[PDB]
Amino acid sequence: DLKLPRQKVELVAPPFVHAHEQATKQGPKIVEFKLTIEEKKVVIDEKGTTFQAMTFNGSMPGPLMVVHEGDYVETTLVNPATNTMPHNIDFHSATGALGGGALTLINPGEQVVLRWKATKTGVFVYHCAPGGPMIPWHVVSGMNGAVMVLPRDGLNDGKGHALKYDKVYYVGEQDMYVPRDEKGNFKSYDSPGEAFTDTEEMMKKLIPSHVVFNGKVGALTGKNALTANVGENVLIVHSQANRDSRPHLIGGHGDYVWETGKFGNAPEVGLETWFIRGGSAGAAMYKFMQPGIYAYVTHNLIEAADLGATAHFKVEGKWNDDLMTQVKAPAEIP
Amino acid sequence: DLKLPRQKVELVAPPFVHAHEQATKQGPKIVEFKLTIEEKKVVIDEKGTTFQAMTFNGSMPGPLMVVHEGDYVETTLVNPATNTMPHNIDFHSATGALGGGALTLINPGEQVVLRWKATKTGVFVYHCAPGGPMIPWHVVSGMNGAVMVLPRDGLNDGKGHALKYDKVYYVGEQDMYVPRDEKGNFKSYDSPGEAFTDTEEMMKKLIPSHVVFNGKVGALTGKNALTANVGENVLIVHSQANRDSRPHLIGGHGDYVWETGKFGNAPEVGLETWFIRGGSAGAAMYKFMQPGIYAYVTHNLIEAADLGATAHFKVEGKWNDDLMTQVKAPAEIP
Amino acid sequence: DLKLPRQKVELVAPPFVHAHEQATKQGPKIVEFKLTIEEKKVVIDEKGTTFQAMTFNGSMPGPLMVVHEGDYVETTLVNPATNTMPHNIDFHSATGALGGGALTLINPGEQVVLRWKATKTGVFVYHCAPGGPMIPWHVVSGMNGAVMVLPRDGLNDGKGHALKYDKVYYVGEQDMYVPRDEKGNFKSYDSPGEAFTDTEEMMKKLIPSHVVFNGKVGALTGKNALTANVGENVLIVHSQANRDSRPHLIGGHGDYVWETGKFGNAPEVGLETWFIRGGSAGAAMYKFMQPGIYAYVTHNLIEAADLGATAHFKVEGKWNDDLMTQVKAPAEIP
Ligand SMILES: OC[C@H]1O[C@@](CO)(O[C@H]2O[C@H](CO)[C@@H](O)[C@H](O)[C@H]2O)[C@@H](O)[C@@H]1O
Ligand SMILES: OC[C@H]1O[C@@](CO)(O[C@H]2O[C@H](CO)[C@@H](O)[C@H](O)[C@H]2O)[C@@H](O)[C@@H]1O
Ligand SMILES: OC[C@H]1O[C@@](CO)(O[C@H]2O[C@H](CO)[C@@H](O)[C@H](O)[C@H]2O)[C@@H](O)[C@@H]1O
Ligand SMILES: O=N[O-]
Ligand SMILES: O=N[O-]
Ligand SMILES: O=N[O-]
Ligand SMILES: O=N[O-]
Ligand SMILES: O=N[O-]
Ligand SMILES: O=N[O-]
Ligand SMILES: [Cu+2]
Ligand SMILES: [Cu+2]
Ligand SMILES: [Cu+2]
Ligand SMILES: [Cu+2]
Ligand SMILES: [Cu+2]
Ligand SMILES: [Cu+2]
Repeated sequence: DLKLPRQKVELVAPPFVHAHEQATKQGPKIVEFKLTIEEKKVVIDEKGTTFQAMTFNGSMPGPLMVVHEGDYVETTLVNPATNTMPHNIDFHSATGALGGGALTLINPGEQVVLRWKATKTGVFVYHCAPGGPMIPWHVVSGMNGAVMVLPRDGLNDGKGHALKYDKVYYVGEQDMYVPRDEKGNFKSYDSPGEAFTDTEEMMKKLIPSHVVFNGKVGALTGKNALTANVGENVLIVHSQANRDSRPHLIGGHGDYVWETGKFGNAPEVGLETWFIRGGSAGAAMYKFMQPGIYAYVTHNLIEAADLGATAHFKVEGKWNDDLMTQVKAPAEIP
Repeated sequence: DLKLPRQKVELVAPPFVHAHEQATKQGPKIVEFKLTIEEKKVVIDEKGTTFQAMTFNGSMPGPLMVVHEGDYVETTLVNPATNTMPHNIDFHSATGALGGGALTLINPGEQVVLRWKATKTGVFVYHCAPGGPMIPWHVVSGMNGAVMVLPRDGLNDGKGHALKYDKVYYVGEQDMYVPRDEKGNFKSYDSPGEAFTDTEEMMKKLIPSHVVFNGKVGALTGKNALTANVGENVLIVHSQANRDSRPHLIGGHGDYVWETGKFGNAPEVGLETWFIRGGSAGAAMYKFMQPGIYAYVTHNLIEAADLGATAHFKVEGKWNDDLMTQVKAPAEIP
Repeated sequence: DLKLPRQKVELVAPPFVHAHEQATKQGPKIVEFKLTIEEKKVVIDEKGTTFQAMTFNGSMPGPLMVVHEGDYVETTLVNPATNTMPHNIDFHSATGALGGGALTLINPGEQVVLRWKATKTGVFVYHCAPGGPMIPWHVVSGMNGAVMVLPRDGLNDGKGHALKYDKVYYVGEQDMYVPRDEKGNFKSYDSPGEAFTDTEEMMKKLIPSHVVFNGKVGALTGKNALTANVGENVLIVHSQANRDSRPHLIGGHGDYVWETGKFGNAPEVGLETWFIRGGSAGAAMYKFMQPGIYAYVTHNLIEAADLGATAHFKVEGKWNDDLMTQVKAPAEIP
């Protein structure tokens, strides 16, 4: 029935984002994506704690999907026989059928194809939601990502001016609930099913053991620091499918911020810290003015420094002494 | 002194809302309401857990009161002799005397009459606040509701256009603190006074045992699902008198949202999830586009699925395959 | 290199704010501040619980610094030899070097001088951030305050009209983590270092033992209540460097509120309760209409009434019976 051009996208692992246009002269298309679910035991911290993860495409978060307003998003969801549980997908960008969840429940060995029209602009969470108590469990096990639906004219500041990013990163934040044994050590489990009873008991107490970006403590640091140059405008998409977060770029700002994540609303300007409601994605852009290391955190600093929720940027360029200078280096008090 | 027409309102139990006009040609009136406090032991979950509730008019939340800007709200608060505690009422819509609390403290066997002028538009919490540590206790025992103060011209989108709802529902969310015994079972108590010591100890640890809509797990489901038809614009007022919430309509959106709840501010558009600050009411309107079941949740999914905070909508009408379609039903992977 | 006039400021302890202009005819200056770090054991509640505090200038919060857009803020940070730990300072208002933290690490016996240009308007947190797990620890030990960067034309409502406050107060909210012994009593420690292991274990569980304004339960009450008169427009700056808060003026409103705290954005109007994201400052102004006592709280009422987070205003003037009146005093039910 729907006679539009088809375009395939090759998804890439976070924090990177598949190539796309901001402003476009294309009209509506059917944009084709494939997500393959993977249940796997992973390491989540530098001490070697393990975790029974459930993922879209092998990553936490799932990859960022990018389309334009009025596109149709056609997703093939694949649940290989090597998995143990049923799964589905719910897109907060989509209208009807519990976001798609009611049309995409697949057992191991099955796949399904869902199409939805991208009628709402912004960044949006997608997540698994099989039913009942399985809903939180699959989400906090890692089965969540985001989609970005851009205006065809690209982003604007609300005030007729264009807002073009030089690069975009997707930071997915994951609250994790790893039980401890009597000794106080984190437990390991042989299967997601075996982790379930202890994990649910902990979940209901609402305090995570770990809060991480890109699936692990330190994931977005070292060789895998985010990067920029002085003068570059960087868009940072941040999602949290279950729990609030308060992003902050240490040493920078949010020049233009859509904390509720929806481009029909003008961005706020000049923020220190913004707020991502659990169950949402938001976005912030910043033009870097100074070189050096930045930390990108949730500004519950206990979560940031002690539970895992810190990324770094390494920024190249020339130091600006007008903006900041060390007038007198540390010295003995006179 | 005040020579205005008087109008009585017959309050109705949530989630329903007493009949009212949006835009009105009436001028200011004295609008008369009566609230009768009821302390009662209630069942809060499907397992039969009991709870020492304290309520306005017998319900959690208390009923929604609806007036227009510049009306005078005259409330008779009644504390029958069958109750055990003093109570009062604080309206966040009102100016002075701790919202009215300092003028409405009544012992069992007493009533009081308070009038306040509705100078601020929006949805607002009202709650009991007797003094000191009793304040949180009475609120988290159920003594809270909301009032809506509409502009005389009805609602608008900020952008000169009218926003008329076909129906309004009031979802009051309640964080509850039910202690457990050594065995791990929820405790039952013979009186609110007897529940107090254990309940306060738990309260101070800040983690609820239950988070419910309309006073009980599953209250707004089954026969008591909320309803709509495709094409209907529904306003959802959400309050939380003590703790944050993040509402989300699964399969829908917030087309126009006042998350801080105040109509002097333009609504935001096209939200996935919004945020109700503890101690406030907010409001979201959505025009339904697809039939079927929706879930309305707080998008801490642990709270939603495991602690009680899920409502349903059942929506009638014609499925829209342009907006969403199952291109290929579940099938074996090729 | 920088040839501008220099102006010294004498900082004053919170909740008060050093004298400053709103609108100004001055051009950019170098504004000179000195902060001297003090580690000290303090009493935090009316029961005599003690706490190993770490402070800027001896207070929790640190003092409010006020400048105008385009000023250069030159801070001498002093860490006397009587302290035990290294410290630094990070300004969320500043651009580069982790907000200044990477240029201001000083051992006991040292001082440092940092200058930053005030390119972003609003209220902003400043805090210590030595590195790693020390970051949260120093912040939740009290090492945080705020700076306000005003437009040179003063504040406006977004809608070309000026917003002039008659007085400003700074309310700094502190989440504190005091461990308990087996008996259930709060522990006391001989040094910050000795408090660290128990305090970190508690911190990671994310639930504070105390949430206070101005460093202690009841600090902003009694003789130290905030004050106003009917007709006065009061600006309330609220900061929280680590954890969310939801301010509310009981019996009043936020007439104009910048909850994200940044003056490049128009204020919202007529709020009941607003939201301060952990890691930020916000500001609300209210013109008092009624005399009497008000409470200023976070509207998690458990935190407010039971954990410490209540201030009072005592307001002088004439009661307005049009806005509110007790129509019938408490009486026996007919
Ligand atoms: O940034 C969105 C915000 O900007 C306004 C103008 O104040 O509208 C701009 O953005 C719309 C969505 O991209 C465009 O359709 C419109 O043409 C453009 O002016 C606001 O209406 C909107 O909330
Ligand atoms: O929706 C409120 C928002 O709309 C504006 C226009 O942008 O004002 C409209 O709403 C006011 C309150 O109902 C009316 O008094 C006004 O006439 C109407 O234009 C904004 O000023 C306001 O924040
Ligand atoms: O209150 C800030 C808000 O107001 C607007 C006008 O709607 O701009 C005013 O404030 C700016 C910052 O102080 C001034 O530069 C400007 O001249 C004045 O109109 C908005 O643009 C801004 O977001
Ligand atoms: O799943 N390991 O690459
Ligand atoms: O800005 N530091 O958390
Ligand atoms: O109070 N029972 O209907
Ligand atoms: O949209 N589901 O939580
Ligand atoms: O430090 N005592 O004043
Ligand atoms: O308005 N009282 O919390
Ligand atoms: Cu799943
Ligand atoms: Cu969801
Ligand atoms: Cu009561
Ligand atoms: Cu209140
Ligand atoms: Cu320090
Ligand atoms: Cu910070």
